Amino acid sequence: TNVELVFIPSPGLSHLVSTVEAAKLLLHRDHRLSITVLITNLHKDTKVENYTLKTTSNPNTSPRLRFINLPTQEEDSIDSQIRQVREIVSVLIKNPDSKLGGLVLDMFCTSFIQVAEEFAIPSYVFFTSGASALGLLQHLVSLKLEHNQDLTQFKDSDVELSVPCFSVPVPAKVLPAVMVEGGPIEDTFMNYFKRIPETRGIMVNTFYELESFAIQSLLSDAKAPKVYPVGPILGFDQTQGPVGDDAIKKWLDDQPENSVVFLCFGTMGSFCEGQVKEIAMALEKSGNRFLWSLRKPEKGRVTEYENYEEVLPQGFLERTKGVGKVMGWAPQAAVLSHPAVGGFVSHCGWNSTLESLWFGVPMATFPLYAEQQMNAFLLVKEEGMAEMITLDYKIDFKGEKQPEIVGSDEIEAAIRRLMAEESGVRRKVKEMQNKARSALLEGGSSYDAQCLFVHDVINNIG
Repeated sequence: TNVELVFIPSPGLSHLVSTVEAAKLLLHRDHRLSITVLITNLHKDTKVENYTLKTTSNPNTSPRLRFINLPTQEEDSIDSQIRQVREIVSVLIKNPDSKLGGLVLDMFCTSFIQVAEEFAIPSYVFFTSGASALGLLQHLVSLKLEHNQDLTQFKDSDVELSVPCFSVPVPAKVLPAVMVEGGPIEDTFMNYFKRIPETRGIMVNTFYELESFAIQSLLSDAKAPKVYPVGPILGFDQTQGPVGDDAIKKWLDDQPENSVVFLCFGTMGSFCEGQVKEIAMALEKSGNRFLWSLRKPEKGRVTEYENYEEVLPQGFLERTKGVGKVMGWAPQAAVLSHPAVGGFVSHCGWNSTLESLWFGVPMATFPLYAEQQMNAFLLVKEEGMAEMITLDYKIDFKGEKQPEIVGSDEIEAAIRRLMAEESGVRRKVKEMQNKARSALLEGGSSYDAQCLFVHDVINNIG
């Protein structure tokens, strides 16, 4: 009666956490389900081993969740992983005590669809960005494979694409860079995403109310697999809240509700120095209270303070001393959960988008890479739930000097609109916050999508 589902996440703690948190929710929906997660180098990364031991030692998480290590072999290619995944699947399938429900693959692990076919088990995808991203990528793939479109024609173009999962035309300049740059990079991502429509179903880390038009579009394509919006899946205990910082919380406690603008871009130092200067000037002109997570600049000075001074306007740190703080790493989810935080200047990565939404904090969009430009366009132009600093900003690597720097006047104006006490954007975020929390409760859309997914997995095995 037991049905076992094998998950294969892509490497990286972020994708692993979102995969395991998703697995935990699925296990709640049917006692017959068990989940096995195949991990790459379990006993090589501490944060991974600690997390997996934390999960399996806690009986608040069921004994129907387990991990199996994929050790990097002395000769390690994809075929080595293919062979190594083949061997584990053959072992699991020999077990008469449980039925193998299939493989659930990350969007970057779709090559393992061949292994599922070989062992005659269904394949599925856990897509960790949103439905609009999923639909846009399938559209670009169909353009290339079914209509002989040269995707490089869209790079920096002014045309607007008619994309079925967006109700408004999509500017070519918000397309993910990897899909319009040609060469090996286009090949790589075409091979990832063209197999997604060949699985038996796609879990998406979104909720129906956020992206209803895209999901209706995706569900209407009789040639595409069923999609299951099972999110928001967040990297913390969504019933208890995230773990924070005492020092930050103490400072935030001293600020009025919704008065602080949080600026965080992963603390990677992605911006060039001239862009940092413009953000700093905009913060000062705005007069707003702020918390700015900024990677320490490597300017060759002795002290950390001096290194920040090298890239900020002269005297910036002294003049803003009483209204804001420039710091390094910050616990993002915990900061957004604080009632003093009223706005979020963000690169619009999907996890950051869901976390801000979850805590009802509106964003101003400063996308940088991957699908962040599209996420910004979704939030600003399709949903009307964010302020725009820029939609099409793009960096190719950390710190790359940009030919078009966003000026302080444009940033200032966006921050003033963001922090205005009454705004349609703010109201729409609050309405979306309630829907995000309701989606995961019994009777919620995402709760039901999780039940339907487990139900379909059990029945698809026959």
